[PDB]
Amino acid sequence: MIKQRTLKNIIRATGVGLHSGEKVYLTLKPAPVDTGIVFSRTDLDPVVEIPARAENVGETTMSTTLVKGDVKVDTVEHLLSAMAGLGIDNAYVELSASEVPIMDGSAGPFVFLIQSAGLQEQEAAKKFIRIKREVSVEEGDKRAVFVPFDGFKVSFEIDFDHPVFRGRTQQASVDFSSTSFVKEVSRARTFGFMRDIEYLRSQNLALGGSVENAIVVDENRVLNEDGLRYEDEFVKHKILDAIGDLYLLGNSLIGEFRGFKSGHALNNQLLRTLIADKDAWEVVTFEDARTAPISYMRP
Ligand SMILES: C[C@@](CCN1Cc2cc(C#Cc3ccc(CN4CCOCC4)cc3)cn2C1=O)(C(=O)NO)S(C)(=O)=O
Ligand SMILES: [Zn+2]
Repeated sequence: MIKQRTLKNIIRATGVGLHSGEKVYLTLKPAPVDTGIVFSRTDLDPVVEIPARAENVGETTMSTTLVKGDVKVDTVEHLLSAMAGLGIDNAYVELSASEVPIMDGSAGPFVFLIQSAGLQEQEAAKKFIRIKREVSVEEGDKRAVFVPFDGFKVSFEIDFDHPVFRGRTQQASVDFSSTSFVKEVSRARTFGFMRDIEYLRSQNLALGGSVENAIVVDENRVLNEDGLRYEDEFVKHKILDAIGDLYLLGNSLIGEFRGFKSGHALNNQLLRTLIADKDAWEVVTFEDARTAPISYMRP
């Protein structure tokens, strides 16, 4: 059978919150079967546990934030993207502060730390959410859609009227049958525009931000000196963001996501509509790895 996965070993990282600018210790630990991903604020008494689930999403301005009460865990999307892309079902994520560290602004540091520790298959059937019926949400020109698909595929289109964007670099489609999360998406860094970042800075937002954890784009160029990791890094990053947000379902998806200028807010509205639409999805398991439409790397 395809088995639930957790970590083989504890993983530890240090960094800074992109938005808060606070130093944060992150500790990933193994977790039992059917736990899901569960964030823990270890700086609080008592320690507050927030499942990484759609129902615990609060704020979706410039990040995906989980909330229990007024306890926040901010910027969960890049770490959850890493978790989803390596097929982790169960894990405790301990934070010493309200935000997940930004690291290099990608999921690469997280994928590397997790794969360093190794994955452990557990003696329970991995449960997948299969999309049975198309579900789409829209708000103005933004759109996000789940479509039935025998596999896991993510397509994303951005529309910036800007010298850096103008080309085929504005749409990408990744079929995880064909194409490695780790090699093609995981290293895609977050990005912002100089005028929007100056606005945020004026509001004492973006306190952890720099060219070391973000692609900074002005009116005409990428400001970062050392270049892009990918010709289409920007759209790849939005794909990374979508994978992380989608993982708030709590299970790997057998289905296709298509995003047009979608972000955390619309992704969350998509999850909420999917969840509500019980005819559009079913939970499945695979007795036999060989008949599954998804293959995950060896643990
Ligand atoms: C929502 C987004 C973007 C989210 N972002 C990307 C992002 C970058 C940023 C910044 C900054 C900054 C840069 C330079 C400086 C000058 N000094 C500062 C002091 O140290 C030396 C540099 C100060 C601040 C803030 N910021 C942010 O909110 C995402 O990826 N979600 O997961 S997306 C791509 O739109 O979907
Ligand atoms: Zn992001």
